[PDB]
Amino acid sequence: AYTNFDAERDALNIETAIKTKGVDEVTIVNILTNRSNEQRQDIAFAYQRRTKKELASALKSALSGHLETVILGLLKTPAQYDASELKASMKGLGTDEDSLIEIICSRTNQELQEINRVYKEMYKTDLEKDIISDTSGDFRKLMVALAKGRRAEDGSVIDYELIDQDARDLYDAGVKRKGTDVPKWISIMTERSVPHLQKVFDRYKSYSPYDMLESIRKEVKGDLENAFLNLVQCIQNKPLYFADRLYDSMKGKGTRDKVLIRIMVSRSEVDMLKIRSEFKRKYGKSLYYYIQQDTKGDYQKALLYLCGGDD
Ligand SMILES: [Ca+2]
Ligand SMILES: [Ca+2]
Ligand SMILES: [Ca+2]
Ligand SMILES: [Ca+2]
Ligand SMILES: [Ca+2]
Repeated sequence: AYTNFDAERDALNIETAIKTKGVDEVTIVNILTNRSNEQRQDIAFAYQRRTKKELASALKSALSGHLETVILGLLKTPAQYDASELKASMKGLGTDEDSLIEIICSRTNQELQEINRVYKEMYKTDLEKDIISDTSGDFRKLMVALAKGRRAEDGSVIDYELIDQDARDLYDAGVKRKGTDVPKWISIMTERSVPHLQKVFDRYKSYSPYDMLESIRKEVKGDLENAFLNLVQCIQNKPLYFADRLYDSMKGKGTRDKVLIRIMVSRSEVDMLKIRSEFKRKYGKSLYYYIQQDTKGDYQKALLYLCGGDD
């Protein structure tokens, strides 16, 4: 059991590290990446109590580069972190649609409920209004729909008649016809429960010569296509979705650090064991190994601790 004294000792050691000549990043990492998010909140509270300064602010001053990104993201609650990443994806004249998509397509009803609330508290506007302001067309419709966090909950009964009718409707709305009935697609894929849709997408293969992902690639393009492809992966197998995004983030020249960092920070306490298992099964070497090859120094050490172990 983690006590008040534990948080005070951690805060004391972190202050010690920060004020050490040259900054002791190793201690800061060893501690923070090996505490739960709730413990890090306790630690920040104790830190402020002892120094009269905010821990996030002190660490922003003490750290730099990608390490600073990792540690500052770890210091936020899950909902704060997601809300701030959403805010960042909409900042400026452009939109980081990949990041917007990743978060909105993968978060559950309960996660999105908290994100909607916390985003309103942090930025004083509803998440939905910022999404509307940054997006347009069917991509906007889909994002707004998902961000409500009102998907049907997993039922007690498998609705086989509806599984079949939804599969038919997805087919009739897309591959069977000229053009696409995109509102039908949005309705089915946002409203039905996840286990229901897993079965719908399998039944869909009975009607369509192409599976759901290939059908999306044939029917739609741009941000809308990107969004549906991410959504369907999240529904089918979310740990594998994140394993693939991690792989993509490191596979080539350099690193998409913003994605690597966000996934390691946000999934470390959620489903990191399943992500690792899917990753190792598909890629043959561990997530740990890929992080090792792509990153270096204290930053690498922090990501490896968030990974939690080799496979
Ligand atoms: Ca140093
Ligand atoms: Ca800094
Ligand atoms: Ca923008
Ligand atoms: Ca079509
Ligand atoms: Ca690389």
